[PDB]
Amino acid sequence: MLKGKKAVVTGSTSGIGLAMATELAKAGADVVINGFGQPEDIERERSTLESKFGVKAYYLNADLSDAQATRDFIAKAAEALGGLDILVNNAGIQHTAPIEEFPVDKWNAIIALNLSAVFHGTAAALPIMQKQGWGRIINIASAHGLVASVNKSAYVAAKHGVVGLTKVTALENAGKGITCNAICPGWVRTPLVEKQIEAISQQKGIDIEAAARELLAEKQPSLQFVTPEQLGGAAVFLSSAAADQMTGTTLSLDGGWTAR
Amino acid sequence: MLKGKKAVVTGSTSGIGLAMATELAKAGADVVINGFGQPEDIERERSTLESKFGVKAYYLNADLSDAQATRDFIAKAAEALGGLDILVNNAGIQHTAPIEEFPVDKWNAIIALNLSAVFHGTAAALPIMQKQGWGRIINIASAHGLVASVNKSAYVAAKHGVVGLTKVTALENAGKGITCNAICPGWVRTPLVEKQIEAISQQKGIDIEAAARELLAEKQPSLQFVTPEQLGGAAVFLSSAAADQMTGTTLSLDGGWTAR
Amino acid sequence: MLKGKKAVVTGSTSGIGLAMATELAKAGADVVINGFGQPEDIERERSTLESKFGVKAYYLNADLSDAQATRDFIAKAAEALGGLDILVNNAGIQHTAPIEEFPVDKWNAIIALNLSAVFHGTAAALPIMQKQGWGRIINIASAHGLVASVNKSAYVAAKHGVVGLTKVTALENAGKGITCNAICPGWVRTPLVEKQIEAISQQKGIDIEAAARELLAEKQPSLQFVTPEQLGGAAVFLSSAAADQMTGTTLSLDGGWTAR
Amino acid sequence: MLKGKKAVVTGSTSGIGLAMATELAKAGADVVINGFGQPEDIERERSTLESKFGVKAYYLNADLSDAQATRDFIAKAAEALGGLDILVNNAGIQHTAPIEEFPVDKWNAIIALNLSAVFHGTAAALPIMQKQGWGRIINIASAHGLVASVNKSAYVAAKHGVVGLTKVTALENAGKGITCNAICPGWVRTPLVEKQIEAISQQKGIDIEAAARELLAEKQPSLQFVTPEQLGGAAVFLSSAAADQMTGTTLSLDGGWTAR
Ligand SMILES: NC(=O)c1ccc[n+]([C@@H]2O[C@H](COP(=O)([O-])OP(=O)(O)OC[C@H]3O[C@@H](n4cnc5c(N)ncnc54)[C@H](O)[C@@H]3O)[C@@H](O)[C@H]2O)c1
Ligand SMILES: NC(=O)c1ccc[n+]([C@@H]2O[C@H](COP(=O)([O-])OP(=O)(O)OC[C@H]3O[C@@H](n4cnc5c(N)ncnc54)[C@H](O)[C@@H]3O)[C@@H](O)[C@H]2O)c1
Ligand SMILES: NC(=O)c1ccc[n+]([C@@H]2O[C@H](COP(=O)([O-])OP(=O)(O)OC[C@H]3O[C@@H](n4cnc5c(N)ncnc54)[C@H](O)[C@@H]3O)[C@@H](O)[C@H]2O)c1
Ligand SMILES: NC(=O)c1ccc[n+]([C@@H]2O[C@H](COP(=O)([O-])OP(=O)(O)OC[C@H]3O[C@@H](n4cnc5c(N)ncnc54)[C@H](O)[C@@H]3O)[C@@H](O)[C@H]2O)c1
Ligand SMILES: [Cl-]
Ligand SMILES: [Cl-]
Ligand SMILES: [Cl-]
Ligand SMILES: [Cl-]
Ligand code: NA
Ligand code: NA
Repeated sequence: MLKGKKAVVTGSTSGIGLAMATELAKAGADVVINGFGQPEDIERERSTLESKFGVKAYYLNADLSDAQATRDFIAKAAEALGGLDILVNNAGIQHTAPIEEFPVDKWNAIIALNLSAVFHGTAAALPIMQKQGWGRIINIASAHGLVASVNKSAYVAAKHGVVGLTKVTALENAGKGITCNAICPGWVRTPLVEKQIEAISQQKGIDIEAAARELLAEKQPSLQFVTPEQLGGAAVFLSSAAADQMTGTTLSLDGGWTAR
Repeated sequence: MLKGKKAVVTGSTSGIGLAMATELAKAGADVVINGFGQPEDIERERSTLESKFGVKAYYLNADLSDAQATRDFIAKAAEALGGLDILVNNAGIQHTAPIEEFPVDKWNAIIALNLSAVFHGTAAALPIMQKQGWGRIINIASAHGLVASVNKSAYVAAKHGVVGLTKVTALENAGKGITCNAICPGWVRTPLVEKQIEAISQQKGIDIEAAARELLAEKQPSLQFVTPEQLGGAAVFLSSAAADQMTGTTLSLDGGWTAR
Repeated sequence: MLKGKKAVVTGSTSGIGLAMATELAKAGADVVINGFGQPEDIERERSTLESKFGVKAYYLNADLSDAQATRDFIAKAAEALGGLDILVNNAGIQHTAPIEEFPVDKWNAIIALNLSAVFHGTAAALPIMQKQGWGRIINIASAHGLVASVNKSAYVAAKHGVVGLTKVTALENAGKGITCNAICPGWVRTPLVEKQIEAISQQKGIDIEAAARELLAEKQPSLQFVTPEQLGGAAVFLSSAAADQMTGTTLSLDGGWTAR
Repeated sequence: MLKGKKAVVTGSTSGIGLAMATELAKAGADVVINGFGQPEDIERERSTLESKFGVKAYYLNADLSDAQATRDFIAKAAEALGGLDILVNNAGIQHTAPIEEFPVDKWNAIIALNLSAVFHGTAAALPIMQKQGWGRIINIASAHGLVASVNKSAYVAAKHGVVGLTKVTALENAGKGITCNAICPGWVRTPLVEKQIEAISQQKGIDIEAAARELLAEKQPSLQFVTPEQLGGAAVFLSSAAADQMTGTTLSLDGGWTAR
């Protein structure tokens, strides 16, 4: 249980980040959520965290592709919470194309959000954690932080970068009561992946669920998606005392992806 | 919670394995323990699991350096428990010397226990798990399954072997409800490590606690030992639903060892 | 021998890149060099390649922190050479500081040059190599593309990114006659490292050569620098037929850094 | 060129080891070959090395699954050569079956040859190299020393073990003029792989060359076999001065296998 803890989850209006926020709230943490979406949906999400789980929840809109906005977001989050114990750097985007066709603006956007925002968020959070002598920074990388696939140059580069940055963060704060680790999921059926399933279905001329099976079979030996709830559970484990000496490392929940 | 589950922990009369057995019993699992020691100590350990935690506990003496004894041990364990849900392949030994001086009998003994017993135990357990469509095989490797140190040829080879074997086990049983992962601890202050601290203290002419600090500083950026209780917690996480799609991978609790 | 081949080496006015250009010229390749420095030194370098080794050499000044300048540089290089067979993405910078103090402009500059320029250069080169059905892209990463050190967040992130990007490039061009690999040096005594030796010497109050020994001892088990000439040799190997099926991987010349 | 050098290649009567011996002889090294086969074929191989390449060649029959025979083989090899500069630990076998069906005798045989012989050969060679202050130990691991496939428990365990042992050897002899590295091939069309192609062809009901294409497509993005000649070239590179500070690491020639 994380009763009293103060958590921030970037990109928590959808997908994995939404489940992270839910699992941290369930465990007793106050939570700042963040990301894009319909205002009515986001306010329902925020108010739900409070009314279900009896914690405080805040939504702070910040486009984390901007460095100063990211650093300002962390300051505003810490002010809202009255502290900052757990930072989950989760927000991310995807774009698929071969390198020689890969849009320069998409490279920049993916590096900005998927890598640089992790740096800027970490930089802003660390002094708060260092002063209190406890912290968790939990970076959501990918199996694509450890291995590659075709047509994902920017994303694989960014996620490999996050895995490196995780190690540095850990080493710089070794022994201080602050850990930093990277959760490296395989496929999780969010909108980020549904777009890729749709693309396969159009390429192959097959129904969406046949396409989902093809997407899994290529990469993920279990032939089952990882769930957002499972990843929330992993984050709660990383936040626990059992993980006090788990730092600078990757926690792969990927159905066997990286085993082969 | 693991209520109803049936667990086997090899080398659980000391050190990490003893804490594993305790944490699994606390979670509600019946437990088979195993290993060498004083009969009075082992029976106190066994009876303690039952009287504290209200589970069934059995001690089965088997020297797991022998293949047939290991396979027979798993059969006897499953018979005692009435099943076998969770196998923790933990028993291990250490011997330090440079390669050209490394005793051939010590190479054989370390390979037999630290690697081959993991194969034989896994082979015996798998058909039981496959029939029921659920299982956890949790191999205790090391940071030395991922990187090396001097004067540990056999041990590093064995532990790298365990990490490879873990991946194969996972892949062969992908999707079946059975996962296999390797917990890779850094330094944990058990008798296996106390011998090495003592050796440093004699080499350097320093007290034992100064030697322990030197042993940590060389390898483990946090400058803190990993605890058996933390590793028990990791095993309980691996045994949980959150880890259903965690398979074929390493879970490093090593204070930053492998980050640098 | 690489007789007839057409090579481009970024950041080849100093250090490792200068030796790369020399070794490729020695092997018979025409070479485009690139980077900052004194005009008289750079023209001596260029004319030396021609007069010693009997190849054609061109200097193209381009600040590769700019995407369009990098893509334009590759076009101009290919025009000068009459082709483009081998691209060595080598230019890089360093800055050391803890994350919470790490200048945002230095993060941006290191990501721009050490990572993004590798993407932009690769993107520009690939269509030329794809049309001819042969190519080598040789990325100069680091041991810090595989592991981390303190106070090098941007650099470690970038170099991990390069290692990921290398894998994608390889996979996208698998079987086409084009390979992409990352050379991952340990310490090499260039100006990039001499600054860090100087910083250690000031911190510890020791002479420069004692500081160099300390810098090695921390990271590099051989206690010897890797040389630019050795790395040139590695590049010539990667460019050879023996390495036709070496692709998507790292070639560590690091004196044992990543073994422990 | 390796003129004057004295090399030993285990399992060099077939496949990769035969090409290793050839490439080392071409470079000017005297060579000891080893392995099973028809006496007339082996003597033709031995005499061919001498008559083509003008070096001395010796065949020493030793079953390297036996520790003492392996240590005695190295002594006899060094006596024949008048030294020992380069040891290539190459001999290996394969057997495919799921873990719960995997013959205990095959596990033992694969561990004995593919792992333990590397230890025993290294142990015997090292004192010779240490006395002269120069050496190369080149271990032939596999992509299966880094990742896994189904039905190869023993082999993957052994090859992961070799990769670990390589690191220890390197670290123990860091700075001494002795390096140790592991060449990690992907598929190479030797008899060891032809058996597996034949098995696929029977399973799928397809001709042998269609089966070979299937075997490649599953694992090896280039869709081309690695050749024994390429691997010989890699060994000659590792034996060169350019590789003086390459130690404790893996050299993957695997057509992209480990990139994804
Ligand atoms: N889905 C998968 O299979 C998978 C696998 C591995 C890793 N990941 C990673 O998990 C993380 C979450 O991905 P997801 O699958 O839940 O995707 P998603 O698209 O469902 O959610 C992305 C979240 O990020 C937010 N967001 C996007 N751009 C933003 C910006 N500029 N600033 C602030 N917030 C922003 C979105 O509004 C949303 O809340 C990403 O880092 C992704 O790379 C996903
Ligand atoms: N202590 C550390 O720092 C550390 C770090 C990483 C991994 N490990 C691993 O953790 C595992 C447990 O080690 P530990 O530190 O608790 O050591 P330990 O010596 O305290 O415990 C070893 C256990 O194995 C048992 N055992 C020994 N030989 C046996 C045999 N032939 N058959 C059956 N049981 C046998 C012992 O009786 C004991 O119960 C080992 O695999 C070790 O390699 C330990
Ligand atoms: N020196 C080491 O120990 C070491 C170790 C591992 C990797 N590396 C890598 O090797 C590569 C070369 O480093 P080095 O040690 O030779 O450093 P160096 O400073 O000697 O050389 C850097 C080169 O890059 C050029 N350069 C710098 N900024 C540039 C820009 N914006 N555009 C174009 N060119 C630019 C410089 O003019 C110079 O030619 C770098 O990528 C570095 O990260 C170095
Ligand atoms: N072929 C591949 O695709 C591939 C890929 C990666 C690694 N490897 C490795 O390359 C090495 C050589 O394999 P190969 O494909 O050339 O196989 P191969 O069967 O063609 O050659 C094996 C060699 O080892 C010898 N040998 C076998 N048992 C022996 C024993 N007990 N003592 C002494 N010598 C013995 C054989 O006589 C033969 O000379 C092996 O270690 C193998 O694991 C092969
Ligand atoms: Cl792919
Ligand atoms: Cl060491
Ligand atoms: Cl460090
Ligand atoms: Cl497989
Ligand atoms: Na892989
Ligand atoms: Na390391």
